Amino acid sequence: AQYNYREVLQKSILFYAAQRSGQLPGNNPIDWRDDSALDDQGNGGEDLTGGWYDAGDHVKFGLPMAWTATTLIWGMIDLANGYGGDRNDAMQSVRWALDYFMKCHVSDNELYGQVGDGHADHAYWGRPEEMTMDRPAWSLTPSAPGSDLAGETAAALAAGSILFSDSDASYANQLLDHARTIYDFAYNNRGIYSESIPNAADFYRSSAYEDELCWGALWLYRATGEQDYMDKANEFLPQGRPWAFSWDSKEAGSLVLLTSFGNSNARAQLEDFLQSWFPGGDIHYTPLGLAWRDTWGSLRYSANSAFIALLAAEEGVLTSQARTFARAQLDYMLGSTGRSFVVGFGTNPPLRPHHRAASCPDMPASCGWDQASDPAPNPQVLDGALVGGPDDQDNYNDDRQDYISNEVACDYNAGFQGALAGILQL
Ligand SMILES: [Ca+2]
Ligand code: NA
Ligand code: NA
Ligand code: NA
Ligand code: NA
Repeated sequence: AQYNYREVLQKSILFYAAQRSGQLPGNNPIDWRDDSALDDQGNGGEDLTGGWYDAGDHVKFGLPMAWTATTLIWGMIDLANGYGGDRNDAMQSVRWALDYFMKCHVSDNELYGQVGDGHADHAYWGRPEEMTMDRPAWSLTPSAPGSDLAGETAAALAAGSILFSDSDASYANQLLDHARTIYDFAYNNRGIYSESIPNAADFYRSSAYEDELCWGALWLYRATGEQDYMDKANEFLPQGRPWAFSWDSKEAGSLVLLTSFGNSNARAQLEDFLQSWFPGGDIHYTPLGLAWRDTWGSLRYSANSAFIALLAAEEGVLTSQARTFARAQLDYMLGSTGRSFVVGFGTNPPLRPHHRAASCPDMPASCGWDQASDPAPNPQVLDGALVGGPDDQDNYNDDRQDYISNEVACDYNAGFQGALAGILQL
């Protein structure tokens, strides 16, 4: 069959609308979401309202949030024609994240990286609008560094400066000023953010920061044209084959950007990465054709590689085969097995994604832990969300408490949305 990729793209943007924290705008399209977490603030009282909730919880996790933003923005820049008439909506969508990063950047060398204690947050089940627990905020500073989180945040802001150049130059300038300063913080104060924010080490443990130092430098090079950023990127070049592209590992993305700038080693590395993911490579294929990387977030890992493949094909890298692979993977997510893995879309979509707000009945009814375990479909449809997905033999359970199957997250949708745009321009 053929799929309505544009409808999915539009729903993905609505997923991000459903993840908004803070004071929502009057044109909020999600009728079951309202103002929430209005007291989010730093240890000096600084306003930290806004941003996206990470997943089915209410924590603001800076590393996946920033990677999501960078990745979304990359598609809006380089796959603009595919976005087409939805591009402006997509731009306004990601502004929510960018605004929040700028608030997090309270001073030159202090960057808030988390709002919410993941344990306390996950102990609650209910609407974000009705939270009453303490929501601690943790920052990165020279004595508690995080080159990974800071480098990714810098990348997002630099990518944003490119995206917004033409339509909102004053905003783009603000974004780039913060990007430069945040990147200097990341480069000058080396460390793993989840050692500095220990709460995060239970949820988004960072494996390494040098890949964010390369990625952020590449984005700043793209945003400024200043050679010093290429020189910095060259200090941190990807080594070997990336395991995947994700919130944790930036190497495959850096390979695409490096290839775009004429780096020959990177282009060969990118070819070697892609061929492993194509059929008959080193990546496991399920019997129904999903390129399956890991137990957790299998659809996300495939979508992320589909996005890389589409962008690589724009550089003339394994062009046709890359596009064939991307389409096959997207088609698995949308319906090729006979059901959709995108909430609110297609044939037999997931009805019970693991998401607190979606699980709740309409206001003014109470919502609590009984809503986590109810076998009924979620009362609210989390349109657009890509679920965790199946195991290595295509088995999947639409159970709200099967975390492996039915997790939803900002990062799960980020490559996915761009890959939809990329397919739309073929
Ligand atoms: Ca990393
Ligand atoms: Na708009
Ligand atoms: Na250590
Ligand atoms: Na490596
Ligand atoms: Na093989």
